[PDB]
Amino acid sequence: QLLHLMIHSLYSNKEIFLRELISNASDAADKLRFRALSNPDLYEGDGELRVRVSFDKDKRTLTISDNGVGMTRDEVIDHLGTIAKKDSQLIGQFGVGFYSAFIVADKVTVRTRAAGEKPENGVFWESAGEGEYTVADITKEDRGTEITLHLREGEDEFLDDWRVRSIISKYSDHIALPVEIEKREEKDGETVISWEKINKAQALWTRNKSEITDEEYKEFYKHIAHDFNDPLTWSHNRVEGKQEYTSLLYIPSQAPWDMWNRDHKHGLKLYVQRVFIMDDAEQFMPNYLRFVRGLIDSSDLPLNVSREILQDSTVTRNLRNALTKRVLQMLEKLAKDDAEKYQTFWQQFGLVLKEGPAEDFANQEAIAKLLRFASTHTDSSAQTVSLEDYVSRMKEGQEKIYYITADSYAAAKSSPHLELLRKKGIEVLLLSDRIDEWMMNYLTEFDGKPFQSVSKVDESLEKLAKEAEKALTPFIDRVKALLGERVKDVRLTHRLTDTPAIVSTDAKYIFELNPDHVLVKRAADTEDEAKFSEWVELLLDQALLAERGTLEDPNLFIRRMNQLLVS
Amino acid sequence: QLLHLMIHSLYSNKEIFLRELISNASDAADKLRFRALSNPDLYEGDGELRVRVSFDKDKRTLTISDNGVGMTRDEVIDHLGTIAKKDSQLIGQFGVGFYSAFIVADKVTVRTRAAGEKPENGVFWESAGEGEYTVADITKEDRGTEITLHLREGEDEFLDDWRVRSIISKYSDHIALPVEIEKREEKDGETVISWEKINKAQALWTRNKSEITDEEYKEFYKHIAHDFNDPLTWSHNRVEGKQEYTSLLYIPSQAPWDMWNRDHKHGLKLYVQRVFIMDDAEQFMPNYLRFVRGLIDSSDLPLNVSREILQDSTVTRNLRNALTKRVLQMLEKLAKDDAEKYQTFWQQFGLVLKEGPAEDFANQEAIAKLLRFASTHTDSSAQTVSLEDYVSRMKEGQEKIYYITADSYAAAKSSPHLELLRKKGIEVLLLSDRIDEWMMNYLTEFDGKPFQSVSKVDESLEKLAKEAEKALTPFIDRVKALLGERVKDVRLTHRLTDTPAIVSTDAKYIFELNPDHVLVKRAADTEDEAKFSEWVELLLDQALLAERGTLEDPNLFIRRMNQLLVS
Repeated sequence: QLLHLMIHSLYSNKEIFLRELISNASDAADKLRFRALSNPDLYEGDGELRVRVSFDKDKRTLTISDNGVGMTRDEVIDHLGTIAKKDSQLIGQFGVGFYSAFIVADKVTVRTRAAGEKPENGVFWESAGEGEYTVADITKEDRGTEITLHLREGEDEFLDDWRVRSIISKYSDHIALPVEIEKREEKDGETVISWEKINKAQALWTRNKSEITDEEYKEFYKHIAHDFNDPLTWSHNRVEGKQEYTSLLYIPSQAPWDMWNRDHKHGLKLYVQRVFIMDDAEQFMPNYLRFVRGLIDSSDLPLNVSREILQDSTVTRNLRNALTKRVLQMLEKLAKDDAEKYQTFWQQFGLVLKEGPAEDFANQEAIAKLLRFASTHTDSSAQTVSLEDYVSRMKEGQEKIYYITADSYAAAKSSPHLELLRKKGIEVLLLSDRIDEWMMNYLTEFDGKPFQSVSKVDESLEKLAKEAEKALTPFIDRVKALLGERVKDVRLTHRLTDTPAIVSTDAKYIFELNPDHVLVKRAADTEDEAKFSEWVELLLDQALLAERGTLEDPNLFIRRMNQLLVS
Repeated sequence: QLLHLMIHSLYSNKEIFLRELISNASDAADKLRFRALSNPDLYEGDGELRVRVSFDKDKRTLTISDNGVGMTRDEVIDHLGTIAKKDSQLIGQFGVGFYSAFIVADKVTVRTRAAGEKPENGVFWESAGEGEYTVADITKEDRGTEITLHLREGEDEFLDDWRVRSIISKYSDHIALPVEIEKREEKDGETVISWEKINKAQALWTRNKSEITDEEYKEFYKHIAHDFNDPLTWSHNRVEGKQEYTSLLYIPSQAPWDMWNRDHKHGLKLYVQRVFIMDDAEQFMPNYLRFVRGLIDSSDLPLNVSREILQDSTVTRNLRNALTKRVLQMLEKLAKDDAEKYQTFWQQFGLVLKEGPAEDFANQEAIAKLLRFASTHTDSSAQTVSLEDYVSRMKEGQEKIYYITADSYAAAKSSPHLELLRKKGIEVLLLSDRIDEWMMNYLTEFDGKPFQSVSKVDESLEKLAKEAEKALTPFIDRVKALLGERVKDVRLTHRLTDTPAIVSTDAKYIFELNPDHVLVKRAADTEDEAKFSEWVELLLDQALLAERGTLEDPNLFIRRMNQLLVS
């Protein structure tokens, strides 16, 4: 996680630390304001919660001091000293700030006092970034945390009133916490201090969709999803009545590490009356949409809600399905708006969506519409085509959608099953993904047209000369005598293709041959019993290798083929 | 077990029941005489233990009455009534008798009284063979068992004094228990009863090897091994001194059902001073000889011996290794005497012997000598050849014995590895058995000549023109450019054979080619880059299929080959 944190902790853009810290400042406020309810005293009278930035020209320090929830010693040791010489859940929001901060500064100093704790139990922390941190019990009367930055020789860039104020607003905007800054005017005798907020300060989601710029939207995704790839696109939707909730969903441009662990990240940030209640709550998404990220501010749920109350009760189930559609909404929408970006989304989340048709039955059609496959239309492994792109191609009588389920692209693309339809002028869905085979067990019918796998048949190829069939009946008898009962039967089918023969099965195998193939004719010219049996044995062993990719005596097949070549 | 019990319970030969019953009579005596020691009273004064046969002309019944150990009710119910409407361990000795008896008789009546039990707790048993048996508490003063046979209409054959006496001795001979029979002479007033034994009565193994006929030896194997295939051959050996023990081992002609279970049968019958002590004790064989069957009469072991004392102590370990050699002795011997019968033994026990070289290190050479493989000498899957038969073929400089380890005959026989030596004029051991691969890890060296698998190389083929090698170095470069790094290297070896190319590995793969093959020349004539790559790709994919029997994209390989054929 941190490596591709570092690449842009560079950015070359440096000033990043400030943002990331303000992020921390906010989340701090939240966790505080949350913990408030269960012990209304922790505010200690000081209820105007905020964050004040300051700086000293002579000692050359920048100084971010919030009055959130602060830290217990153990927390300072468990976090800051897990950064010196769960844990990635601290590196989550906090890591970026740390390392980034040490880009601009050469000594960093923390000075906390966790909300509620006695002012003697405050804490102190310092390091020159090296393999060494220094932590000590100290006193700090106020509540919260104070971070101070010994600036590195030659970064006076950050002592410039205008530069800082700028760098502030360039993030302060999308942030719910009042971000003040040091206004000191020195008159002779009265060196007067006051603090001015550069921030509108208002939960961005509680604001109205018109005034919220794309910037505020993107950067807000950063701050809530601990990612700094820009998001793909979002959904800011309010609701009044019984269910009065606001909700704001995003869709990431790039999928996280632990998407393919059974260890989470997922969930949405659940507020109740503009008050944080928990991060990464995962009731409000179906598991086939887990990649959804964002928050939801309900005015209906209990003020003492738990993950138990959520998971069990019913207002959740409703809230879920609603948000679900909201998301499918967002995707269909993005699908038609910026197909460039959706192609991105698909390459980044398809495999998870594909879980959907089995899970959320209700919206099954809508989900299908979102899928994006690859097909014989173009010989690229790229998964561009859609179910409409397919129906839009269909020919008369083509009442089913034809697909194949392999283990990889080249495989499916090589399969003989294809050439029947590739010749007759049809389109074939190439499902060269792991899950696909399971998917189809639920992806039964779309747009009135059912799905039917080439790897079998019924009344699909039942419709899709007879004298060659006649002479084929003497040939058939010759074969049935040649083998007998290693094969359940012998048939002559017109899976035209360029492959001679093929085994099949019902709902040992059934041997099938193609009257129109050169090898079939050059094996029909055979009277010599040696080559007769040799050819036929080759063909059977072949169709086996084609349907199982393994042979009893491989070296034998190899020997036979190599013989008929040189001769 | 019973089905191939029935086939010869037929025999057509009928009279079999009598034998099988007398068998029962003996074993009965034994278990009794054994139980005697731990409670010397059970003899009830009656110490002349025996078995008396009688018969009634008018009621038409034959009547075998032994004074062994009898049966508790529960035993009569658990055994005889497991035969009506462990358990195969009762069907072991007893089943044959039962069913056979009901061949000659139409009602059978048992009448027991288990040794020690009160005469009121005797038991009674009867049936017309059908799905119905009848058992009742009864009184019988004497100890032991009495079996009575209501003879079937038209089998008066068995009421004939001479017929019976004959049928008696035709088994009584090899049996250790005195087999008496009813001598009644009717004088007017004195209808006098006495009993005359038709049996020498003496533990056949305690007798001397000269007087014991082959009959007595074979039939005795029957009686101890509950089998009535004739044995293959045996070993009757006595020992005096510290270890004074007699021992008599056999080797079955046919291997039992449960040879290939992890549920036993094996073990030898351990006597201590001519007194049975336990059947199927398996300390006195190594597990690679478990198919050994027979008994051993020690005069040294404790009179209160357990399987614990046996397995743990040391006199066993000695006794074992001794008997072990005795068995290898017996086999070498049979190997040279009747190669017809040994071929039988091998077909019937080889796979178990083959466990040996890993287990019994001491006799490892001797064991090897016994093995019997199959080799290119003749294209039959039959495993006739031996390690001497091989050395007796060897050519100058051939310092190693060459073998191949496959999954089946045709496989190993098809392998390309062979043709190098098949051409250069050598012999190849075909090990197409499961265990072989494990065996060789211990079967390192024999008769000074080591073993070396064709499936690898060292200084074996290091010894077993250079201008073709030169031009091959331009060709090699062309190939190394064609592929690059899907193969660790490209080489040209002279594994002459008729196979073009082959991958190898050390102690991805290494690609190797045969300058002398037609396909190699017809691929050296190639300038067209399309076929150039097409040929080479084919060759690589081939050698893969040859060394793994599976391909990434099989249908592709198939397509390529089929193309080059028709074109």
